[PDB]
Amino acid sequence: HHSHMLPPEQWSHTTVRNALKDLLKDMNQSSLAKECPLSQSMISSIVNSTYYANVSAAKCQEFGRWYKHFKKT
Repeated sequence: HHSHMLPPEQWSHTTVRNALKDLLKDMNQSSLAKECPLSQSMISSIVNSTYYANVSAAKCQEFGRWYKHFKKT
């Protein structure tokens, strides 16, 4: 159930990347950028980098809020 998704303040860069990779199984990067608060560049970096992602707390929370709402529809 969508209500069991972590609340925004619990999202880390790990939560964001894990969500992103499941999302990208069913939509492409361009579509994800249209939907969510991450930029094209940040999405690309998460997909491609060999290093951990730098995502601010504010952006993690913004993403987690979006994601839970997106799953609820």
